Amino acid sequence: MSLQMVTVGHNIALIQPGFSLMNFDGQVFFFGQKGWPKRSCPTGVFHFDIKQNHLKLKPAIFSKDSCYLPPLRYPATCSYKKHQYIIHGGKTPNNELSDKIYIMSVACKNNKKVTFRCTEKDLVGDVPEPRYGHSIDVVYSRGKSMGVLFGGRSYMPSTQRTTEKWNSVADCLPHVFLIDFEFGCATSYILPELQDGLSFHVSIARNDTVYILGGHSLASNIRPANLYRIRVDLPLGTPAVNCTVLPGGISVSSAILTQTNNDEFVIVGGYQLENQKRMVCSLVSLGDNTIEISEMETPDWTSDIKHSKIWFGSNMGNGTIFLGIPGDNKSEAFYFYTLRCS
DNA sequence: CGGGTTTTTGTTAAGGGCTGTATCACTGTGTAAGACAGGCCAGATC
Repeated sequence: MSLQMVTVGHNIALIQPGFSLMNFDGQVFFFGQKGWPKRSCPTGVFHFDIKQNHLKLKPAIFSKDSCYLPPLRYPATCSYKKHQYIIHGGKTPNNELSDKIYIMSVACKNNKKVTFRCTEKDLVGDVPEPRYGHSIDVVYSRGKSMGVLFGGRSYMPSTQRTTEKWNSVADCLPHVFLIDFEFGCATSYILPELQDGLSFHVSIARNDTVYILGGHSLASNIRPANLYRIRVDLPLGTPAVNCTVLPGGISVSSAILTQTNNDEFVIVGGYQLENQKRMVCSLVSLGDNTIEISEMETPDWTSDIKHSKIWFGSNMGNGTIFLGIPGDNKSEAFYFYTLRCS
C-alpha cells in the first residue's frame, strides 16, 4: 500500500528484467543476473537485503557437491516443503532454452553465511519441451506431493525452425504435466477445457487445487479474463485431474503474486492492454472450495510509474514486493522501488 | 623469275607544347571495464 525509494549499490547493472528472488527463512536471495557470472561471484546467487532503504548485493558460494546452474531469465520458481525451491526452464545468456530442472536448498548456515546445495534432477517420460514464462506449483493430496506445470512459450520445432525467423516464438500446448519429484517422472494430461496456449499467467496453489489467472495468447493477441480450477487427486492408482472454469476473472499478464496473510493473496502490477498498464491492485480471498477476487484502494503512485512504459518485479516473500522501472542511459538505467502490503 | 616505276615509311642534324607519372610528407580506421593482491578496521572470540 506504501511505496518507497530504494538505492542500489555499485553492481546495479547485474539486475535485468526477469530475475527471480528466492526467500529462505526470512532471507531474500537474488538470482538471474545479466550476462555470465564474473569473478566477483562465480555462482551468480546474491544476498538480496535492504537496510534503511538501501540495497547491497552480497555474493554467495555453493557446497562441494552442487551444480553451477546457468543464469536464467524466465524460470518457473516454486516453493516446496526440508524447505527448498524448484527451477525449470528459462533463457540462458546464449538465448538457449534449458530443458533441465533444478532444486536449490541450504546446506550450512552460520553468521549470516549461507552455503547452497544445487542438485540437478533427471526427468523422464512425458517431459516438457524447453519453455519460458510458464508456472509450476505443488499440490498435497493424501499425504503426497506433485508438481503441476502448465503454459509457457518456446521456439518453433526443429523441423519448422528457419534461420530467417530464428527468433520466432509460439505458445505451447495447453497440456497439463504432473511431475513426481521422487522418481523424476512426468505425465501428460490433455483436458477438454483448455484450447488456448497461455503464457505470463498467475498461479495460486492450495492443498489440492491450483488457480490460473490471466496471461496472454499469441494465437489471438488477447488478454482473456479467465479463472480456472485444477483439482488434482492422488489415489492409490493413477492421478485423476479435472478442470473447471469460473466466472469473475482478471485480464492481466506478467502480474506479481504475493501473500499478506494465510489463505489470501494480493495481485499488483501487470498489463491490461499493449500500451495500457494495470495500475489498480486486486485482493484474492480463499476458503475451502470458494474463491473471491475483490478490489482494494490503489497505492499512491508517483509520476514516474504513471508515465513509464514497462516495469518488472518479483515477490520478496514477507509481504513486500520489489519493483523496478527503467530510466536514462549514458547514468542510471533502472530505478527500483519496494511496495509493502501488510 | 628481274629493270623501271610507283606508293607509303624511316629518319635525327634541333626545338615547342601538351600529357602522364613519380615524389614528398603526412592522414584516418585500431579508444571501457574486469581481475586481483595488498592494506585496513569492525567484530566473534577463548
